[PDB]
Amino acid sequence: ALTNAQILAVIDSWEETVGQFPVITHHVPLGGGLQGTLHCYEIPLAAPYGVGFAKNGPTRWQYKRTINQVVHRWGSHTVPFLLEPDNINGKTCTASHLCHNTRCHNPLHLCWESLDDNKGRNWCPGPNGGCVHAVVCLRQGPLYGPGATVAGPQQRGSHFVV
Amino acid sequence: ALTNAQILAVIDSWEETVGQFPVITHHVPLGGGLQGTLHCYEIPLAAPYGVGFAKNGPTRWQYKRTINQVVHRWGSHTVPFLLEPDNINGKTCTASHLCHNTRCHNPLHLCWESLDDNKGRNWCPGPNGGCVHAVVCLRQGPLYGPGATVAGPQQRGSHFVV
DNA sequence: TTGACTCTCTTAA
DNA sequence: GAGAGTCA
DNA sequence: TTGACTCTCTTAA
DNA sequence: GAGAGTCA
Ligand SMILES: [Mg+2]
Ligand SMILES: [Mg+2]
Ligand SMILES: [Zn+2]
Ligand SMILES: [Zn+2]
Ligand SMILES: [Zn+2]
Ligand SMILES: [Zn+2]
Repeated sequence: ALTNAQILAVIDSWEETVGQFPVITHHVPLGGGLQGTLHCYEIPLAAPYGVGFAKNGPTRWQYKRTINQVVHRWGSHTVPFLLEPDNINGKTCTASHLCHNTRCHNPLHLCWESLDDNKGRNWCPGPNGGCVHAVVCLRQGPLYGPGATVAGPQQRGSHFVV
Repeated sequence: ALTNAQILAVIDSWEETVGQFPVITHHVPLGGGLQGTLHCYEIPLAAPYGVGFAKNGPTRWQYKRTINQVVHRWGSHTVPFLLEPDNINGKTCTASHLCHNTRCHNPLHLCWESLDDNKGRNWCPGPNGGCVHAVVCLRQGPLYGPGATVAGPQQRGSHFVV
């Protein structure tokens, strides 16, 4: 809604409902050959999802609340950050999953940062493998690794230098 | 269609033209506090770009050659890799700039890999900062660093546990 | 055969 | 990663 | 009011 | 990060 008290009330009912999502334990790589344990509060795969929740995409959901007879709606992972600036350096703030588990709505697994910072975590070495993120990663990104490059830098002639 | 010999001729004419693009010397971070030097062969900001080159987008260009009366066209950074597999692990191969300079067409600054591998380089610590890419980075990714997270994981109540 | 424009599409966040 | 509309 | 669906859009590779 | 069309 508009007031601070109204925003807090939305965050509180959101936390309460998400707090009832089935909790799944996920064992994850932390980097440095170590492994950790995360507890994700996962939104159901099909309706009903929970009071105020509806799916707008294969892995997109929205939280809806009627305040003064007028309905307000937000991306499902954005609610915890309603009181924070919605941009940083002219870039939109986005819900970033430290657990890299889209269905998870655990606010302890979420941060609010630019889409670039958000995507970048996919390749982070992890909390025990060299992560330098100021708001630290909970695990090594799923895409961290040597890659699978088909062909590297090369030239046929002698017109170029590195 | 085009024989291997014909493709080689296209790569050679491409190298010849790009070789004449302004060569710009850039001082870049390599990771681990070290600075390096990269020499980029940059396509002009406006027409004419060079023989065979035309702009199809703000920072997208194509290379075109007519052989035996049939017109052939390729993404401008894809020519060096015309004789390589065009997919890997079921993913389309894409032109990845080891120099992170879009206008650059120096083949010694390009590699051929999946879009995920491609993007991930934006956050790499660099060849002197811990890069683990099998086809090593030439520099530290422009987006590597602490990031600028606005708000971290948090909860108002006690419904959650990490 | 070529140059200089036009257009829409792909991926995963 | 987001926005909003259509029905019941 | 609340739920369960539908659509298209943004970003930067 | 891409493929393809128009026009002279
Ligand atoms: Mg994410
Ligand atoms: Mg790139
Ligand atoms: Zn989680
Ligand atoms: Zn990290
Ligand atoms: Zn370059
Ligand atoms: Zn690297």
